[PDB]
Amino acid sequence: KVPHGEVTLVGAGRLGFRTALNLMQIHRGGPERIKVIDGQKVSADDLIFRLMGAKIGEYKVKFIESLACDGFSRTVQGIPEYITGDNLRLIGGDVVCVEIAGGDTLPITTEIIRYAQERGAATISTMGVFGIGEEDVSVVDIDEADPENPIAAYLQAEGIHEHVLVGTGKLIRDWEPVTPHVLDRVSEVMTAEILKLLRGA
Amino acid sequence: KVPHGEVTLVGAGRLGFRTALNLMQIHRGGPERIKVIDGQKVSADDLIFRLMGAKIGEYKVKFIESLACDGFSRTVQGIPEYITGDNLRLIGGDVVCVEIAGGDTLPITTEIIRYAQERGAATISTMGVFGIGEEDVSVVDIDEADPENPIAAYLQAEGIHEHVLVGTGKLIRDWEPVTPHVLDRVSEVMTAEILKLLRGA
Amino acid sequence: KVPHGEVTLVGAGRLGFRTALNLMQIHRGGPERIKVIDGQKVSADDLIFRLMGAKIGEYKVKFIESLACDGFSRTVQGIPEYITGDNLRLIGGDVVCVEIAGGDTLPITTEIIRYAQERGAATISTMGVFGIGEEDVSVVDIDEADPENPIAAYLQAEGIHEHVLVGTGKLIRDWEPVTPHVLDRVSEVMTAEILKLLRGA
Ligand SMILES: Nc1ncnc2c1ncn2[C@@H]1O[C@H](COP(=O)(O)OP(=O)(O)O)[C@@H](O)[C@H]1O
Repeated sequence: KVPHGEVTLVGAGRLGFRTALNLMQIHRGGPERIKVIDGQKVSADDLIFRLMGAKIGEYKVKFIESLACDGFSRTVQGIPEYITGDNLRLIGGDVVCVEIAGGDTLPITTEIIRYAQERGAATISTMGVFGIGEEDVSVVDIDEADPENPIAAYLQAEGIHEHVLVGTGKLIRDWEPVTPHVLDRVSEVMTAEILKLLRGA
Repeated sequence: KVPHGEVTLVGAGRLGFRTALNLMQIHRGGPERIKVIDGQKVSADDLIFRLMGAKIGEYKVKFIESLACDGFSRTVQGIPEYITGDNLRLIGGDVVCVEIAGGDTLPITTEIIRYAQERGAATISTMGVFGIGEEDVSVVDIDEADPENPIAAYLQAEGIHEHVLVGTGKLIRDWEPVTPHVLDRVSEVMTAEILKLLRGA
Repeated sequence: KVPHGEVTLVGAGRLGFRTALNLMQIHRGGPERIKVIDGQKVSADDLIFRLMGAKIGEYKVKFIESLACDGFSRTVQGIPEYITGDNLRLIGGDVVCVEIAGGDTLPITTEIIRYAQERGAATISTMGVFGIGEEDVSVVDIDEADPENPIAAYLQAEGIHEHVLVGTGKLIRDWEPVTPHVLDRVSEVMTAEILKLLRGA
């Protein structure tokens, strides 16, 4: 009942930072190592980062890493890089969780899922995270996901299997914006499903 | 999916500060301008402000405005005044949200609602925020409210219509105090309701 | 509608610090005095403490007490000791809540309940706080608790009555770790239960 295994978080924006902070606080278990990959820096509009003391201009994943000082008994590594089909070498570990909103990320998300699964990682990603507050956050394997959701339809057409999707099913093309309470709820459910997948071994 | 519209928050105490922080974190939507109006300063008992970096003696609205630096892509204006009949003219914009407490607040709430409706704003306020933690938070138009609630009964007797009320329906006369978990639930629901009224405009 | 009564929190680790912070934030009621008793210092791994500005090496109860400065409307008495049979007289107040961190806590929890009851205090403790996110948190009197849970069975074997238990039912021996969202939910429910037991104080 000690930390075991490695989780890679691809995306450390408003959702991925929340999931990083949830995973870093797990005790009596959880991952022994967390890798967080994103090449973006803290901007004025990253209020959740700034309220925790991040400075404008800092890489988001360096701010995160800094919360794990010398005596921390799990390792947290911030990798300040944007993932393209050619730096997939940074993808490995036991669970790979991709958290970037929108449809502009789906080709890379699909490349990361394939690369991770062929190295034996379990994979998880989102199916829409928009919403004003009380929207149901649901969890589904890709083969049971609703084909009317364009993210599930695309991953199905790309032949993805054995892949967990989490979210509200509301997308950038729906009316709702992105709100902090919905991202807290998605991050809490993401964290639970990551732990279930880390139990796998 | 960009910020649009103006919301005025009257009251920036334990509840209104949480609503302001929720709206300031909305992406891909939410208001373009937030005006927060309260005369009071941070005191030692305002622990939620102190835990987020506020200094005792700072006006509550100046602390909130200070989170919106020059690069922030919405405008947040802190007005360090209590609303009275003399400066009702500070109330403007598309949605006015009243979250005040302390002494006799129903008469000025009624005045703010009458004036904001004259100016064409949509209006929302609270119908009791007391509770020890798991009390249901409900949302009603005033003329559909549960007639046992004494805030709705007062505003109905003052001829208020077309007004949204959110709360637990526990009030100062009930035995329960004000707890932080109930305030977070109230502020999440108020935020979602504000977004619905901003759309409607 | 002012603070009244005394709550003693035995344990100020990841769960007891959240319960202290909830009780410290209550407005228009709650306890007038909170006695927090723990002998432990903040370590690198106490991220929730460090994120709120605690320094490594500080006593957890003294960091907590430092939030209740001279202007604060309640007193917090941070007692930097562990409870043993030799210093049970430190337990006092109207409500005593045991949330002791580290495991192996049931013999001393039984002693604390017997002595608190002699003093006329109401008592509450946990029945398992492990969980990955959405586990039901339940509240039960010890004579109605399920004796298949080993904590309930032990305390029933030690002849404990008139004592509330709160938790998820998942223990150190189940697979699930301790996650921050489950500790938030357990502390929110414990805070509500403490305020019900405080009624009349
Ligand atoms: N007429 C008014 N105009 C603006 N703000 C007001 C007025 N009357 C009260 N308030 C503000 O309402 C806020 C209530 O905050 P608080 O006491 O923390 O209670 P709550 O937890 O209900 O929000 C205070 O900051 C107070 O200054």
